[PDB]
Amino acid sequence: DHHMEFCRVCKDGGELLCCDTCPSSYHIHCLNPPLPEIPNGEWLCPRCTCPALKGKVQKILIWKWGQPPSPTPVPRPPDADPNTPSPKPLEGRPERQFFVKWQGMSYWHCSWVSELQLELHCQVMFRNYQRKNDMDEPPSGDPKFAEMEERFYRYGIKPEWMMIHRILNHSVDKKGHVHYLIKWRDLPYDQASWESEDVEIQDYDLFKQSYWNHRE
Ligand SMILES: [Zn+2]
Ligand SMILES: [Zn+2]
Repeated sequence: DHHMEFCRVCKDGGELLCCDTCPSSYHIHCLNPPLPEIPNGEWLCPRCTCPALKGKVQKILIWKWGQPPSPTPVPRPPDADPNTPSPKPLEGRPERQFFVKWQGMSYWHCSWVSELQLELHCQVMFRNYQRKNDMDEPPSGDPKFAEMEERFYRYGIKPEWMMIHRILNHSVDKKGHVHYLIKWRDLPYDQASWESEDVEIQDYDLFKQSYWNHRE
């Protein structure tokens, strides 16, 4: 009935693989990784199989090129010579990866999402980010420090944004786990966020007892 008559990747027409649960259409050679032939039965396009975000995106911090997926293997043609090598597997390509700050979550919960995810679920924010950033080459900007530098700081996070300034309130789960509302250093109060009792925040215990002394 109604599918794109034109590839969602390159915007050309011709032999198109059409999704079974959305209007999208693709060339088999434009998928990542490419396909050697139109499969049979059900096919779900990369957009319908796209994982869901764990929350609302507040800010795109940095991006990097991710690793290409495993190539698509090509069956040997049925009339092949035993000495003929099997066809080269169909090579994929890198996709952009984005390190994001989540709405209502502290910089402890920053995590990576794909370009396909932002394109689907945060397209306004993402199209704004593309406009302000060179998207061809990513920007470049004590055991525990090396672990924090490696995971958070190198990606554009001030250490202070992950240090406690004040604990403002508490809450108890249905399961009895205590949760604390944390004001973070170098960030306004509207960036305070609920954090688990069990997160390994520097001096966590010292701010907990300071909070309860305030209740006295
Ligand atoms: Zn195409
Ligand atoms: Zn689809």
